[PDB]
Formats: sequence, structure tokens, C-alpha cells
Amino acid sequence: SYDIQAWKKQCEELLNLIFQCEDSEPFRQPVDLLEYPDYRDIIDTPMDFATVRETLEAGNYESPMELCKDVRLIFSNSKAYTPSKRSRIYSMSLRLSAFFEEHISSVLSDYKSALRFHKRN
Ligand SMILES: COc1ccc(NC(=O)N2CCN(C(=O)c3ccc(C)o3)CC2)cc1
Repeated sequence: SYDIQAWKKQCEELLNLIFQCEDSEPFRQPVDLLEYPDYRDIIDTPMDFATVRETLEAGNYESPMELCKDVRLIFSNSKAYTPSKRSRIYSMSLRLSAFFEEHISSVLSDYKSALRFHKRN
């Protein structure tokens, strides 16, 4: 498909699947700072899936690359905050990341192909 706009609904459908995953529950809303009082001593830029969905729905992503950078920050934040590579929440993040990467690969490829077709002449 050479549709330059198709990534947006493809990303909405993938966020729907991520919200149905039990593994997403820790990442649906901002990290609770009363629960984890040192969180902002370790994490400079908090990110969560509700924030990513709102950003997309506001029309404040220009490309699926930008959405992909914010989703990858959800996962790098969990790796940076975990006290162990065996923690429950970190382990959930690694399964959810594998799922996300499996699904976003075609979204990115199709978008970049569409942009190349737009500039072909
Ligand atoms: C109000 O409802 C909420 C329910 C759950 C959450 N999630 C959190 O508080 N988080 C804890 C720290 N995070 C980690 O990635 C993490 C790696 C290791 C360990 C122990 O935590 C992110 C997720 C936020 C709001």
C-alpha cells in the first residue's frame, strides 16, 4: 500500500491489542510516585500507553517513528528502574516489547515505502 496516512489507524489497532494484553497493566498509566518515591531520581522522562494513545488521538505524532520512540521509552524506563533482571514488572515489559516489535515492523516499512513512492519522480 502507498497510503501515507495508513500508519495512524494501524497504530490505534496495535494499541488496542496492547491494552488487551495482561502484560500491559503496569504500563497503562503513569508510574505511581506515592508507591515508588525515588522514581524521578532514576527516570528523567516518564511514559505510558495512555499518554501514547492520547498523543496519537490529538494529532501530535507526525510519523509512526515518533510513536515507536515513545513506546520504546516505556520499555527502557522499566529496564532502568528495575532492581533485578528477574523482577515481575520488568519480565512483563520484555514480553510486551517482543509483541510490540513483532507488530510495528510492517507499519514502519509500509510508511517509509509510501513516502519513497510519494517522492519517486
Ligand atoms: C494507578 O495505577 C497504576 C498501576 C500500576 C502502575 N505501574 C507502576 O507503578 N510501575 C512501577 C514501576 N515500573 C517499572 O517498570 C518497574 C520495573 C521494576 C519494577 C519493580 O517496577 C513501571 C510501572 C502505575 C499506575
